[PDB]
Amino acid sequence: MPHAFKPGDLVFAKMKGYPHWPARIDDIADGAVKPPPNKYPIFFFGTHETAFLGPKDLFPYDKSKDKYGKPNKRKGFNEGLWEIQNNPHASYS
Repeated sequence: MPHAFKPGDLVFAKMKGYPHWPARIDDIADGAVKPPPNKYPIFFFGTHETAFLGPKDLFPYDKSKDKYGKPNKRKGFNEGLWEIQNNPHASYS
Protein backbone atom coordinates (compact mmCIF):
# COMPACT_ATOMS: atom_id res chain seq x y z
CA MET A 1 0.00 0.00 0.00
CA PRO A 2 1.13 3.62 -0.65
CA HIS A 3 2.95 5.74 1.90
CA ALA A 4 3.05 9.55 2.02
CA PHE A 5 5.37 11.30 -0.44
CA LYS A 6 9.03 11.36 0.64
CA PRO A 7 12.20 12.97 -0.87
CA GLY A 8 13.47 11.01 -3.88
CA ASP A 9 10.04 9.94 -5.03
CA LEU A 10 9.52 10.33 -8.81
CA VAL A 11 6.31 11.89 -10.17
CA PHE A 12 4.63 13.81 -12.90
CA ALA A 13 3.71 17.14 -11.34
CA LYS A 14 0.84 19.32 -12.63
CA MET A 15 0.69 23.06 -12.70
CA LYS A 16 -1.74 25.41 -14.42
CA GLY A 17 -1.02 25.98 -18.10
CA TYR A 18 1.51 23.18 -18.24
CA PRO A 19 1.41 19.48 -19.20
CA HIS A 20 1.98 16.90 -16.40
CA TRP A 21 5.75 17.30 -16.02
CA PRO A 22 8.54 14.82 -15.00
CA ALA A 23 9.74 15.76 -11.52
CA ARG A 24 10.94 14.56 -8.13
CA ILE A 25 10.24 15.33 -4.49
CA ASP A 26 13.36 17.15 -3.29
CA ASP A 27 14.99 17.30 0.14
CA ILE A 28 15.30 20.67 1.86
CA ALA A 29 18.99 21.44 2.58
CA ASP A 30 19.99 22.54 6.09
CA GLY A 31 19.54 26.32 6.19
CA ALA A 32 17.38 26.57 3.07
CA VAL A 33 13.85 27.96 2.69
CA LYS A 34 11.14 25.45 3.69
CA PRO A 35 7.85 24.96 1.74
CA PRO A 36 4.46 26.11 2.99
CA PRO A 37 2.54 23.64 5.24
CA ASN A 38 1.13 20.58 3.45
CA LYS A 39 3.34 21.41 0.40
CA TYR A 40 6.39 19.58 -0.97
CA PRO A 41 9.40 21.03 -2.84
CA ILE A 42 9.13 19.75 -6.41
CA PHE A 43 12.15 19.76 -8.69
CA PHE A 44 11.15 19.74 -12.34
CA PHE A 45 13.42 17.77 -14.65
CA GLY A 46 14.64 19.49 -17.80
CA THR A 47 13.83 23.05 -16.65
CA HIS A 48 15.53 22.42 -13.27
CA GLU A 49 12.95 24.74 -11.67
CA THR A 50 11.44 24.26 -8.17
CA ALA A 51 7.85 24.88 -7.14
CA PHE A 52 5.81 24.00 -4.05
CA LEU A 53 2.92 21.62 -4.68
CA GLY A 54 0.48 19.45 -2.71
CA PRO A 55 -0.41 15.76 -3.36
CA LYS A 56 -3.38 16.70 -5.55
CA ASP A 57 -0.91 17.73 -8.30
CA LEU A 58 1.51 14.78 -7.80
CA PHE A 59 1.11 11.58 -9.87
CA PRO A 60 3.53 8.69 -9.04
CA TYR A 61 5.81 8.14 -12.03
CA ASP A 62 5.51 4.37 -12.40
CA LYS A 63 1.69 4.42 -12.57
CA SER A 64 1.50 7.51 -14.84
CA LYS A 65 4.38 7.25 -17.35
CA ASP A 66 2.35 5.40 -19.99
CA LYS A 67 -0.03 8.37 -20.11
CA TYR A 68 2.25 11.33 -19.46
CA GLY A 69 5.76 10.19 -20.53
CA LYS A 70 5.59 11.17 -24.20
CA PRO A 71 7.47 14.01 -26.00
CA ASN A 72 6.17 17.57 -25.69
CA LYS A 73 7.00 20.73 -27.59
CA ARG A 74 7.37 22.69 -24.37
CA LYS A 75 10.82 24.00 -23.42
CA GLY A 76 12.87 21.53 -21.33
CA PHE A 77 10.26 18.74 -21.41
CA ASN A 78 12.19 16.17 -23.51
CA GLU A 79 15.42 16.76 -21.55
CA GLY A 80 13.29 16.19 -18.47
CA LEU A 81 11.99 12.85 -19.79
CA TRP A 82 15.61 11.77 -20.28
CA GLU A 83 16.59 12.79 -16.79
CA ILE A 84 13.74 11.03 -14.94
CA GLN A 85 14.39 7.80 -16.92
CA ASN A 86 18.20 7.84 -16.88
CA ASN A 87 19.55 9.69 -13.85
CA PRO A 88 16.63 10.85 -11.68
CA HIS A 89 18.65 11.17 -8.46
CA ALA A 90 21.62 13.20 -9.78
CA SER A 91 22.67 16.71 -8.81
CA TYR A 92 21.34 19.10 -11.44
CA SER A 93 22.88 22.08 -9.63
